[PDB]
Amino acid sequence: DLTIQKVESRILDVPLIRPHGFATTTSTEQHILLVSVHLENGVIGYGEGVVPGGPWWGGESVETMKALVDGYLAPVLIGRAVSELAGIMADLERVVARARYAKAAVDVAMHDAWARSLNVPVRDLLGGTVRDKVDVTWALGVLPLDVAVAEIEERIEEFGNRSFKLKMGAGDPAEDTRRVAELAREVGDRVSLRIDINARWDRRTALHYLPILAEAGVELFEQPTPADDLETLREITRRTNVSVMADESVWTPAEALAVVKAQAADVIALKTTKHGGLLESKKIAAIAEAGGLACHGATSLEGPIGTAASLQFAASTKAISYGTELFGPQLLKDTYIVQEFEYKDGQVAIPQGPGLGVDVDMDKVNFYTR
Amino acid sequence: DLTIQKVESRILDVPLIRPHGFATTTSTEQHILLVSVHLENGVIGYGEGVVPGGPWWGGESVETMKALVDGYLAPVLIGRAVSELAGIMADLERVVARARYAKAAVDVAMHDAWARSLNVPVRDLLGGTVRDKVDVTWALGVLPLDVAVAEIEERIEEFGNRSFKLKMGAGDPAEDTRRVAELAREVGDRVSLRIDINARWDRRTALHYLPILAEAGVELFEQPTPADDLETLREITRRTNVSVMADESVWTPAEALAVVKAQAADVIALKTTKHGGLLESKKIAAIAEAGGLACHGATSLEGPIGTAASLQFAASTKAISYGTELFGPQLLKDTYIVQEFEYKDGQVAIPQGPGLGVDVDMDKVNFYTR
Ligand SMILES: [Mg+2]
Ligand SMILES: [Mg+2]
Repeated sequence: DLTIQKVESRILDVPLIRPHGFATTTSTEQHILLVSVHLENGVIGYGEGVVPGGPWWGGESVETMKALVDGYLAPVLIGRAVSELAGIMADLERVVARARYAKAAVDVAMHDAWARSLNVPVRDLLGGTVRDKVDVTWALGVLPLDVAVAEIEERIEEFGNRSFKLKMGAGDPAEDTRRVAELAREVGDRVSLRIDINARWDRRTALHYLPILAEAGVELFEQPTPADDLETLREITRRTNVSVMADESVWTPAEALAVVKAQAADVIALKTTKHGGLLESKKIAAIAEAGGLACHGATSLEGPIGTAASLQFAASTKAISYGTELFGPQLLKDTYIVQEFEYKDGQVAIPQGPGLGVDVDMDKVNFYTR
Repeated sequence: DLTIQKVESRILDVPLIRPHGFATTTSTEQHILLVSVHLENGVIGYGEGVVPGGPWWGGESVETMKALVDGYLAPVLIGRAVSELAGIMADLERVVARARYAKAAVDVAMHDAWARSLNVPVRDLLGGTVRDKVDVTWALGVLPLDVAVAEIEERIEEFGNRSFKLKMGAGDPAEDTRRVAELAREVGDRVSLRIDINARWDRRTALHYLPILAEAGVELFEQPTPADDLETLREITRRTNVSVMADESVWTPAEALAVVKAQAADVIALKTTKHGGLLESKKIAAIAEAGGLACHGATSLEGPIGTAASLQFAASTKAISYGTELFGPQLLKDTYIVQEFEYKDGQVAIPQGPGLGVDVDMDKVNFYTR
């Protein structure tokens, strides 16, 4: 009855309102692998296979995830009750190692299908509610000084964001630094400024310039250097006294443990997609919390479905103690979720209702399908 | 509707079939604090606040737990929806630090009441099911060589336990070692033997006598020394090459992390009661698993309700990778649960049905109620 009859995966290409530039690429649209789990009782659960723009972030892409979901992961679920969630996730490991991003979609789809079948929010399968609204940090892709300052002013006045994250890593380090430092002198008094270089600066470059950003008021350095170099993340804090947030360095529980042991970061960017599901995400939080490391409700620039899965997680996870950056839906020029999220006064309310708390619009899903 | 209207706690004194001897005390009965969460919709949930025999183990007793449950934890629940489980557990921390055994009762009770209202097993609020039966190690309290050998032989034939745990710590260490050493030469071949001294041997004594039990075939040394001394746990494994299981050393996630950093134990005695609830237990499991440490579904000698809770935890947690010792109920002269656990072939099946999958027989509850 609660059996899984079928699992489908659709690649969706949705355009962004503005070009979102990273250290080495620029997105004009997000690619989302919308995965669905179809249960015998007719209910359909949805999950997202999504990374920030492309495989430049970590090696997985919508194409890569569909090949894995379709050809290896999905076939494991078929013929089993969705109420075997934990056991199925464990069996996925036997057919596909790593590939957490692909797995996260299967996990979320199963949670949705199950929570709707039981007629409850997805968070009630994750411990209940701790909060009904979270803070949201607004991230700006790489933008010229004037454009950035302008976008911050607009955001402050229209959405109330009290914190902003500035992506870096494109072009010359000395100029990139100047760009951010200057922007900090014009905004650092009204809001909390953080940066993120997506591991595209080498250790020497980070240790040389980050001090300049620290003096300018930047309060948080997200993954400025390579994911594997935990000693360097620790060293940049030693020399600048400003917190570091690990992102590409932490995908798995084992990697969260490694950061704890290396005292490599004050904060961990927790993303339900990158960790390979809501179950894995709970593990990241447990480890971080035990080592005294704060967790941020981070985003892989998920669409409405993915963002809703992450908000349900934040709603039930006390260890998400450093707000979030779950603004994905806002970056999209259009959606496919029927309902709308409520972003006001620097926050966003948790989606009330069964499943993720938001339903898909099959017309728009079909419209944006590749 | 899901509103917690009332929370009650009763001390239950249930007789044991045989006296259970520990390192410094001998129990003729087990004390259990039965906590019930009463919801608006009329559904009631139960959880056990229980320690092995008494306060000698860790400072908490049925009396201490009742004082805290009735006078501090309970008031926090009243007027709130049980669907706020996680947030309620966080707020308990504001009025009572530590006291994990007392808190575990509140956590299990809410999960029971909550799962019943949604008409699902408790495991369904913890990820679903990975297994439906678990191995069971049978523990023998302190007993003369003959009485011990006899029991093991008997259990093997009647219930088929394939592993046995021998309690130590009473009287002379040398004699104690000889006692176990000899029992090993008579049974060690057929089954897996483990010991537990409940932290009642000092470092020097453990390092001196444990090699003898190692040479005699004992495969696991459970907490033979003080909870605080992790380096000693590490050192006994270094000199004997036999795995250690941390029990009194690990109650909280931070303590589990400390054991990981100290490489102090190969296995962690995971008890839903000692950890302060099902939520906390999940955390223990996540940290252990990330560090490669195995988890044993251990027991605080809970009654049928507690054991059911721990069985639901084991059904949903792949991290429980070293069997369990959830034989608690079998030690009681009688029970207050209507149904009965299915023991056979050295295992026990996970109870099916809503809540803990086991209903309390109020008539028997009232009969053993102090
Ligand atoms: Mg990042
Ligand atoms: Mg023990």
